[PDB]
Amino acid sequence: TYLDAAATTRVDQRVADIVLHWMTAEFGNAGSRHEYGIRAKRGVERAREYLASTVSAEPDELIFTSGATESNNIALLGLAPYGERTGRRHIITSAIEHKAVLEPLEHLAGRGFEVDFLTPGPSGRISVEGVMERLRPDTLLVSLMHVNNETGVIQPVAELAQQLRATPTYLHVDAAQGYGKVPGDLTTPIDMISISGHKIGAPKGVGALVTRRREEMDDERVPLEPIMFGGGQERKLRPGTLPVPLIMGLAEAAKIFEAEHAQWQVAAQDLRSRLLAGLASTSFQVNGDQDHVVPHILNLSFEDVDAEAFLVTLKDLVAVATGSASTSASFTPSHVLRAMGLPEEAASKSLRFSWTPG
Repeated sequence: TYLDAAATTRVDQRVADIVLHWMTAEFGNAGSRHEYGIRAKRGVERAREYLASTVSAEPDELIFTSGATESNNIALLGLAPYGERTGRRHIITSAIEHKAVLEPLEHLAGRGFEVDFLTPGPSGRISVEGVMERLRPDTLLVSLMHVNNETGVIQPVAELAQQLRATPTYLHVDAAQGYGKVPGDLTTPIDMISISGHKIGAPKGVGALVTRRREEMDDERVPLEPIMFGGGQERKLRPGTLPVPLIMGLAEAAKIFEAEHAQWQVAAQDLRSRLLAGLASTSFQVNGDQDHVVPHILNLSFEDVDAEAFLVTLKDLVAVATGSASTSASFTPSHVLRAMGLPEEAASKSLRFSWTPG
């Protein structure tokens, strides 16, 4: 017996409700300022513990942030002073990273760090060998995204974690596009994991950063230093106050994703197959290794596609996805496909297309 209605389309109704409940509690006459304070504290700690558990981490190994952007900066710039102190100034990353990994690292490159920006080539997938080949005794950090946001191509962060964990080098993973979608990979001993709320259907303005302890090293978490100051919040790593409703929204989005992953997987792949079959006779071209890809992101090159044909098929793609999912379309910044070995004319002619089942 189902008695509910299906109002919200860009955010699951259960996520919306929890957010709303917490906001009205924050705004309303829900007890007194004190009584809500107790409630909000316990709620945040419940969220922290549940979220940490989805990556096999202890509650004290996770902080909340204002987004994966802030998580990435905290993780990467936060390691710079330790790097200067121990003479570990070599960083390895990929040239296909999101700007919230690229830019902090380009900032460090201008401050005396040596940063290697590895190019994956046409597969769009960094290889383990490619990283391990560049590994040095004084390599501070490897940063590798879990899933490329433009192409959906899954990186081998789980394999790398097993190898880097046995070294003094830290691994950071920007999992904004991987969290929830490839859960198994993030239970591996990756040192730092950045998580984005809105990527898994939570409100914008909230994220998380996992910082794992290493048992051998007395019992230290990553030796991060703060980039902001003023308050004890989030183990001093993120001072100020985050909005409690959004944090609780993040935890609910995660919980839905963990529980309904199989359903999401099937519906996303089912739509993928139908979209691909529509694209088969069009001379759009698929970018990235399709053996290593999240089911819900497709990157298409329209280099050989004339303008009128472009418009027709985009209509047909949206229409195929209708009543099954909501869709997104965006031009891909040329740098990502140039890092994948594409010539200029093609690298600036790509469309990112993704869908979220309803």
